[PDB]
Amino acid sequence: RDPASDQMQHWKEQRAAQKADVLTTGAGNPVGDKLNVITVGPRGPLLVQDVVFTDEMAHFDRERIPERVVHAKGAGAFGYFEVTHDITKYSKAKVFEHIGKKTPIAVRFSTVAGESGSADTVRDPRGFAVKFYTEDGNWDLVGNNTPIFFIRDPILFPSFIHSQKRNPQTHLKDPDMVWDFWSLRPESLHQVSFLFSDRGIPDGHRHMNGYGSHTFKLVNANGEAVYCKFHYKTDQGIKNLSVEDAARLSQEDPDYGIRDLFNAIATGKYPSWTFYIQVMTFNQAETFPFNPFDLTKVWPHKDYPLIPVGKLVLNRNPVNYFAEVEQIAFDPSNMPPGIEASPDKMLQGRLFAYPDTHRHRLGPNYLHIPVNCPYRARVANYQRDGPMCMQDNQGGAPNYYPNSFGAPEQQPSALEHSIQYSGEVRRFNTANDDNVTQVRAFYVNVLNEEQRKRLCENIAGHLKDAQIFIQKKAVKNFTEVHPDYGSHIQALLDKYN
Amino acid sequence: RDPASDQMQHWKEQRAAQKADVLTTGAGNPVGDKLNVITVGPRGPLLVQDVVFTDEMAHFDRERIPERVVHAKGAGAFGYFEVTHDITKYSKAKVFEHIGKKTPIAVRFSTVAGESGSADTVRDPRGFAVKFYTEDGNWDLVGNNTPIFFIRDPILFPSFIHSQKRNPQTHLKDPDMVWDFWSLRPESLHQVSFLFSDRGIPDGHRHMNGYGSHTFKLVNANGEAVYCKFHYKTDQGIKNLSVEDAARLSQEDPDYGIRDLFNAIATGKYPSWTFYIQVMTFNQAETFPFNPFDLTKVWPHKDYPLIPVGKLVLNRNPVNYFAEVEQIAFDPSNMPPGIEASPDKMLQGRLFAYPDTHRHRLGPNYLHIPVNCPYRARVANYQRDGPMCMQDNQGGAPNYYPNSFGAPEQQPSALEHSIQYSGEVRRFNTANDDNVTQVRAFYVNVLNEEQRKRLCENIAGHLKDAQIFIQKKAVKNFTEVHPDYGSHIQALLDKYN
Amino acid sequence: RDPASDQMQHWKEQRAAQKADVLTTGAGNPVGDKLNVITVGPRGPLLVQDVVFTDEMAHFDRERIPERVVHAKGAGAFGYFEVTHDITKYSKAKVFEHIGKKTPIAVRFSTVAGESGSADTVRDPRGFAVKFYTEDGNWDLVGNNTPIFFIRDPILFPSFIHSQKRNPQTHLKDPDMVWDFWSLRPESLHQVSFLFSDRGIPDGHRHMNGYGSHTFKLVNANGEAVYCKFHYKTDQGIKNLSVEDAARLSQEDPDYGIRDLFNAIATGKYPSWTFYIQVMTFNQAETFPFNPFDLTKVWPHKDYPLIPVGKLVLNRNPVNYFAEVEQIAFDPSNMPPGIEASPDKMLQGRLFAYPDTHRHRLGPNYLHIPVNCPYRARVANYQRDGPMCMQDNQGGAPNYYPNSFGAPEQQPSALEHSIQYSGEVRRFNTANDDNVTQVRAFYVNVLNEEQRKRLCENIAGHLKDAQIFIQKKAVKNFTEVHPDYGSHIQALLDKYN
Amino acid sequence: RDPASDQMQHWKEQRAAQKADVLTTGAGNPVGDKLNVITVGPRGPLLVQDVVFTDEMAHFDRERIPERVVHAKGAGAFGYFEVTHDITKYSKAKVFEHIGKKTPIAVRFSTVAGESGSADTVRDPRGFAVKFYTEDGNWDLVGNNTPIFFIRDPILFPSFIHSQKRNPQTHLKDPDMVWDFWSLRPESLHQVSFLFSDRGIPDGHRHMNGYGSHTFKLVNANGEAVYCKFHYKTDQGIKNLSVEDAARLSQEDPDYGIRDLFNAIATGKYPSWTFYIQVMTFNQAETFPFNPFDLTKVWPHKDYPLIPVGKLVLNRNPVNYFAEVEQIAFDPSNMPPGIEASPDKMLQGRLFAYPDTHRHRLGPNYLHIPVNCPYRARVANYQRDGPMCMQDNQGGAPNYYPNSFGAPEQQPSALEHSIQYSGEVRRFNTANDDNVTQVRAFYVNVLNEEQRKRLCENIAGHLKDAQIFIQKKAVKNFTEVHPDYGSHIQALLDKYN
Ligand code: HEM
Ligand SMILES: [C-]#N
Ligand SMILES: [C-]#N
Ligand SMILES: [C-]#N
Ligand SMILES: [C-]#N
Repeated sequence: RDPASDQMQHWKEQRAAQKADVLTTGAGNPVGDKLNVITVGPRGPLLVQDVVFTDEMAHFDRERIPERVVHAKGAGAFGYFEVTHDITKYSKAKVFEHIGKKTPIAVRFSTVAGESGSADTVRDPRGFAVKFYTEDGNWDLVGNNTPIFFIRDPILFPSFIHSQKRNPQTHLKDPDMVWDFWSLRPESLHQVSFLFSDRGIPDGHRHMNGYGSHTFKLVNANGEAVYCKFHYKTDQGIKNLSVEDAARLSQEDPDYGIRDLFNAIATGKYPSWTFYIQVMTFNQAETFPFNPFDLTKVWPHKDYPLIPVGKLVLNRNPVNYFAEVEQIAFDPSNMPPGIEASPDKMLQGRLFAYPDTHRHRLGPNYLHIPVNCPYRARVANYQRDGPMCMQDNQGGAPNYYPNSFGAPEQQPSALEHSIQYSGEVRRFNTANDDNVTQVRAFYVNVLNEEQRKRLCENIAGHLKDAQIFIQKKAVKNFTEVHPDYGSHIQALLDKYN
Repeated sequence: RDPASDQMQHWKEQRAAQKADVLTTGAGNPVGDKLNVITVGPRGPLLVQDVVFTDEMAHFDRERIPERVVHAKGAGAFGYFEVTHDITKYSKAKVFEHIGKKTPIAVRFSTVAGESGSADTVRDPRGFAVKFYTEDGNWDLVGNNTPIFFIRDPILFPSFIHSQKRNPQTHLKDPDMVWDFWSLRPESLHQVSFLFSDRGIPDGHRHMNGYGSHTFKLVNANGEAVYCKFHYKTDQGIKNLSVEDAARLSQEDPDYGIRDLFNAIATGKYPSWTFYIQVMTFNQAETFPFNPFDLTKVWPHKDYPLIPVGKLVLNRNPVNYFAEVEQIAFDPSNMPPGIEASPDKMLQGRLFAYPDTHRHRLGPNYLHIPVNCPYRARVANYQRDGPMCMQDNQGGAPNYYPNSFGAPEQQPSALEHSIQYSGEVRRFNTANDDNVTQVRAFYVNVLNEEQRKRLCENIAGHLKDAQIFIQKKAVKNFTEVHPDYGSHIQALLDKYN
Repeated sequence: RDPASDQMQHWKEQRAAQKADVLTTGAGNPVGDKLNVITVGPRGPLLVQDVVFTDEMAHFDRERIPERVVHAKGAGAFGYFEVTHDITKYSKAKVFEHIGKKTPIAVRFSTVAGESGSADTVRDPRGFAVKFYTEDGNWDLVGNNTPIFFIRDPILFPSFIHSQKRNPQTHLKDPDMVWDFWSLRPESLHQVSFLFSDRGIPDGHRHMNGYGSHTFKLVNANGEAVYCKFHYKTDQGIKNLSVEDAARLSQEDPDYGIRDLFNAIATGKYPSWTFYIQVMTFNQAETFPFNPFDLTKVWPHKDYPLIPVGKLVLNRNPVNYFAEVEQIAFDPSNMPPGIEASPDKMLQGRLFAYPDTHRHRLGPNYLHIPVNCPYRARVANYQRDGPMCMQDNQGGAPNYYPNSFGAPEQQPSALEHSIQYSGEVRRFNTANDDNVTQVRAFYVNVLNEEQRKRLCENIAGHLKDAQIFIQKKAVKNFTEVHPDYGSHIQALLDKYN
Repeated sequence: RDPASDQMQHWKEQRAAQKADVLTTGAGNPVGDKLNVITVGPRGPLLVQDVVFTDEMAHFDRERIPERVVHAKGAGAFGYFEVTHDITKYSKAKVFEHIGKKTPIAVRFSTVAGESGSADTVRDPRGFAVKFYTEDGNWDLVGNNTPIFFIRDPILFPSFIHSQKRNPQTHLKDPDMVWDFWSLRPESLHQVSFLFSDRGIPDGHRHMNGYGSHTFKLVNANGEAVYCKFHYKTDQGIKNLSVEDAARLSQEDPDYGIRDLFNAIATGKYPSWTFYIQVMTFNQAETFPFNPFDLTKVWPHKDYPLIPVGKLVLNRNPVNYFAEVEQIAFDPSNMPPGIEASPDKMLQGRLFAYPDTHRHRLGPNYLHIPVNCPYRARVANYQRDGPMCMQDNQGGAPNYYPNSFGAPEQQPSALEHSIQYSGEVRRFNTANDDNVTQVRAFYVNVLNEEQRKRLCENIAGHLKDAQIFIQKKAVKNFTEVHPDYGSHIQALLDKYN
């Protein structure tokens, strides 16, 4: 059958004509019989001296680690990134230093709300995280299949996520939670419109785009800086699943995305993406009609054309999912010299969040895990110990900086870019920033009559289950975007009710 | 709508005019604005001094804990156990001390192989664990919806579960794994047959029975003991779901069981099970045709009649699923005086696995979690400290035993019952015990022509995706149970191929 | 004997009449014999059935939790804080609202470098953390027995602590590490001088002062803010131990401080401190001869007189040390309305560090631990789940903000004080800020001749073990503080060598 | 000076020619300035953008792991084991296959009661754990500097340890707890006599002996078995410290043992031990005057002569203490083919506790830690996943046993030795086995008058602080050993009181 199915068969064949290895305990002690336990008499009790049993059972009892708080359901692959164009004028990052340069990458695709045993083919954003193992350390471009997001302030994220998951008492999905939050926070209108459009359910991972979403900052050798947006378009072309097909598949194969990806790579059909960037000078950001750092807004291509950079290619499957995919950790704060963060509140928050959640999910020394190790760089610092320290722990090197004993030294050229900001240090309300303009353009221009029909149907089909006062609020927001938008949805709601 | 859907609504209503509480941090400090972060200027960077943000974010980052290694997907409810008959001549356990006595209980139903985000209506045995909060500590009767199991030795459990879960490399369900194991371990025939019958997909948790499965031991007031089986028949009657219906619902409502149960209880339709026990004297155990402790065998009702004991009633929904259901922990080892283990190898292994995995999943002091607390009993011992020690840690009471300072004392009446055992201390092979006899009785008499047909197309439907050599090995086992069994399955496989 | 020694006797006596409790397992099951394990025959192997054994052993195996990264060895006590003067013109904090108002407090004293099994009477600063359980949440004033510190930038803290602890290879205290860091980092000159003076080794915890050290911000009801310093003078008078005595006691009774404190409280000698604050207006913060936020500087009493506020009284010993002292956690970030942080880089780093380390050392829900619970406030928010969720997890309350269902609301009045900061966002070097002026005043104006002699003797006695080149740089720094300071030390160094 | 002190200087010198390494974050990103944090202006608050700070600070915050519940304070070293004599007639273990065969070993010496920052030179037994990295996996001989122990049943261990540690309320050493336990459990007399003798405080780890203590079982190539005791005498000779000197050193240098070992190895003075065994046939096991599996009994050399086997040599110091020593784990259950446990109840309990405590202290995958990995063996089994899985996690190999795909197979020649038993599975009382005979031989025949005098002074010196009723009971037991033993002690107690 397919490569995925033949996993064990192929493993067996690669062993060809050779006796199996000796079965041992965790401590390497050979096992004489791992099929029966030690008892006193054929029908007597179990003995504690049956260490083979305890050793195995105890490990079995510890196999699970907390799933990701979000994006728990996913798939992974490996490959490389190749520079096809010269953008050193914008960024001095080693990853882009010269055309033709190849850097190893690790990627993980995923949904968002569903837990580990949920279906792939469901409406939801799609995680598209890329780990670049550069000479200047790891660069994690933790993106999604959408250029924007539901909210513009990180302090609402925990709440947004809660509204998207299970009811605290019933443990069931709750449309009142979903829509009460969205209707109360109309800034989500942009991404909500994108979510309920055709692209809400990509036909697998290979048929969707990737985006850094946030506005990032690039710094060149001269210490000059510009802002940018990262884009990685699918070379396999955009392709989506119909509501009917997605539902059928969620039932027939909940792991459609995993299977698809594995089999494609296994058969030589390596998926690739064309990497681009949008650039905006500091002067332009000052004149941009919206907040250039507002995650609910996009940079119009007409005004900010896509500048080609390279290719993203996935040509290697994982050998052990848990070890290579479940344990992989992407930190947006993982940016090498030449790439920095912008003042986007959402990104700013993610700077803290990811490393934090990883220390809990994987452990303090989660960077020691092979797949997370920045193996194309030499990690040298004054960090020591911590649980599960699986390396030399930097031997006997002086553990304090500064020191007169030859220990690692800071590298001045790697110093960050400095800007002067003005205004008081407080909480600035962004609830009232433009929440409808770009959405209108999306509804009218980016979509056609046919697409606007499905959009409204998808939305009404879910919103119909929220209480009436919530439907009204939601529709009020939609109407604000465009009369036809709100009225079409209400018309459908009317029939459901 | 249904009560489940109206969870938030009712909660709101249950707070009439009552003013909303003040939103505070974890440390209880009031929050002035939890809707915007602190930045330097309207479009400046995030500040560390915004502890409101990190306080909330850090917790969000740590919401997840490892799901159960098995039976991860489930539902929970509470109620009580009431004694209707007098079995004090068999067991002195306080929970049975007198007719009419009620003991608070906690229950959790679940599937087995699927992770946290999987569907309820899938072919899989069903967990049915009952926790009795007695005065002699908690009594955990961790049962299933079947009186038997797939294997008879605990050292094969980890391997079995592995074969039921995802392929190590692809992270996909693997039929070669499932059938290679079962075909290699024919003792599984009995429970496999039950699994692939109509009983494999119950119509929710209320329409299935519960069993302790294992043979346990009861001790009366005179010190005499007998072996027993626990049974709890559904008073709502046995009802199953068809393969089509189950498949449909798995997509329409992956949380069918949680919903059904919550709603039944929320509408006053409290589900109940009649509690029975089977009794086998030590003498009868000598003559029983098979190993009375072999978990793949049942005690024929004809020879061992069900003795009514009481009722299990579920009249209360959990208020917070995570705290009351996700965190609940059942240990088969939790048995009060009057109820003891039997030499069943599988039960013996479970005496270790449960609290062991619990110390990992929940933590060292998992018994401190409210839902796991033996609240109807006074916990007094010499155990101290441990992570997250939420209690007075037993104050300044002497922490060693024995002691001359009045600390807790062991009670002679709590001494366990002794059984004489003799023979060699070694691993006795049980792979060759009877694997077909009882199975044949089920295929031939418990099932009719119509059911046998479904059983075979259910098996063949899954087995067909396994390699031919595995198919043949499987059919041979079935042929040994009954020529018709094997030949009917082979016939369906042939057309599938 | 002393009350501490008679702990068990008094406990035994408090139960005079009373029959001893039943010894149970963790789940509350009575134990018949907890003095003998279950074996097959008198000289047979141990059986897994012995859950009594396993249950207890498993908990003993998990008694230990990581000690504090710094300040590991300590002592705790409880009492109250009583307002004696009116400072509402400076702060609106409820803890200060009315003269005579009492607020329960928890306190923990400690050394810094030594691990849990180290001696109390050693040269090292002393921790003096105070937890105020207020109606506006807990307020943690995590101070030391000194008004200043060794460094003025938090990013150097880990290295500093490293240099103060064990050598990474030898696990031995390393004077080369100690002095290389200090000589390379002359900001330490001020605190080093305090450290090696007579107050380096207080005669117990009751004879030392307490300081908030950092500059903090106070806000009154009108929104006006001022900077401040917190001081808590010992009412028992300052009393130190001679180098000779401290050494003898470190051997005779490593737990001198714990014992002293316990007996003092046990015998009615309740220690108290007089609470004061120094105030500096934003206007005065401009003219100050030094950086008012530099932790290596103090505010001269002449220019900023101590203003009396209240009393700190300790009148209750811990009932269980582990539960109330080892598990206690103080977070400088725990500040209620009316009390805020200043731009002191050091304080700013601690804002993150404490809660971070607590989630590791204790666990994600450490605030659930009784002693850490802000029990005089109603914790109401949108944070849920996490390991060891010991409270009702806020039941079924809507878990997302904002919401239309009545869940907790933010109270605007608690908003923080906003200030306009000017300058570029970058790393500003502060290594060269005045490192001697105040140090010289201390040497010349605060101490007398015999005190200067001891200071030098103490410094030289420890410095003499560092390499000559380190001794030179160290002496060069002291000489810059005052020519007679450096020469005196050099003279002593000369003979020890 | 000494090698230990010159640790850093030597490290620097080794790096003679070489630019220092580039200072990086955990992710391997070069750091431009790790001496100043990012703030808004020279006197502004800290920014979240400073991931350099958070990265380092967060790891510092997690440096600590739980100390060993017992034997927390210790020292480690490495070397080898060389077989000098042929004992293959008794055991088939590969570690003994031929004369001259060397196996790498890892050793850790330690005290027992004291925590991490406690002193080395104090009365307490000494841990002498030896890890042998054999081809048949790791063999852990977790010994002590004594052939016997305080108790004979593992269920009293938690309590014993509790009495030896700190009072639960005061957190102080409690002689009432110490002696109440010992006086109530007279079986401790034998080891208490050893502990309070001159060997109670050995001069460093090199001048003490080591013993496996328990009775173990050896099996040869043709399944014949005999019982044995492991002995390893110091080739540096027995050397102890006087009470006065031990007290002084505990103040002058708490890390005395650590320093002694390091410098000794650093200067080429490699400490060695001569390894022997005592052999008792199954028939002699019947004739032995006492229970040969009683931990409080020794095998008289006259009847069971020491049989030379090999040498233990420590020639390598740790490079990183935390990594090689603090994280090292010894499990008595780690026994390769040829060496097995005996029915010694204490040993049977240790079979469980150790792997168990390690899963808590280090982590589920603690065997993956370099110093714990059985590197001279091919670990092949069916164990997968778990926190911090730092290897290939065995790749895509079939994860279930049995299978038809060439995965690891059990090896029939590695089956344990089977013995016949007969008796009730119950708790047999051993509290009344002989508790004085061998102790008398020690007091009378082994010690001379000086030593008995010192022994009594040592006991009384500590015992005098317990309550008289405890003193009397303790003396009664000593009197049961010998009239002179009790009278001499009583005479001293009279004086102290
Ligand atoms: C920027 C530098 C600092 C950092 C990063 C820092 C970090 C820490 C950490 C991580 C702990 C252990 C906390 C626990 O596990 O409970 C600790 C404890 C402590 N620190 Fe700091 N600290 C710093 C500066 C100071 C200063 C300047 C003071 C006093 C004003 C101070 C006083 C204390 C005290 C008293 C404790 C012990 C609390 C207890 O008894 O539980 N620290 N510190
Ligand atoms: C992130 N989701
Ligand atoms: C159990 N499963
Ligand atoms: C804090 N030290
Ligand atoms: C063992 N200690």
